[PDB]
Order: sequence, then C-alpha cells, then structure tokens
Amino acid sequence: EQRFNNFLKALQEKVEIKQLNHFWEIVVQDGITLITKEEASGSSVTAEEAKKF
Repeated sequence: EQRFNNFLKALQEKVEIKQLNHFWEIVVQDGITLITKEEASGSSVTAEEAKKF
C-alpha cells in the first residue's frame, strides 16, 4: 500500500507538468474517484486533502 502510494504520488506529480495537446486535465476531472495516495491514515488523508484540488 505505502510503496505504491508514494510511487503514485510521484508519478502523478510528474504527469502534472507535461503540458501537451492532451494531458492530466482528464485526470484532473477524474477526481470523481481516488486520485491521490492513501495508505492507512495520517499523511494519507492529509495528502488526499492537499492534492484534491
């Protein structure tokens, strides 16, 4: 859970800089579901609320 969670955070941060003809804007509007890492609690929910927007 935690290793893939921080990996997901790293890769979503990385994809959040490629400004192309199509990019993570679709992933932005994909915020209808879990788009931020969550391991058990604590830093998980805090990072979720921080990266919700």
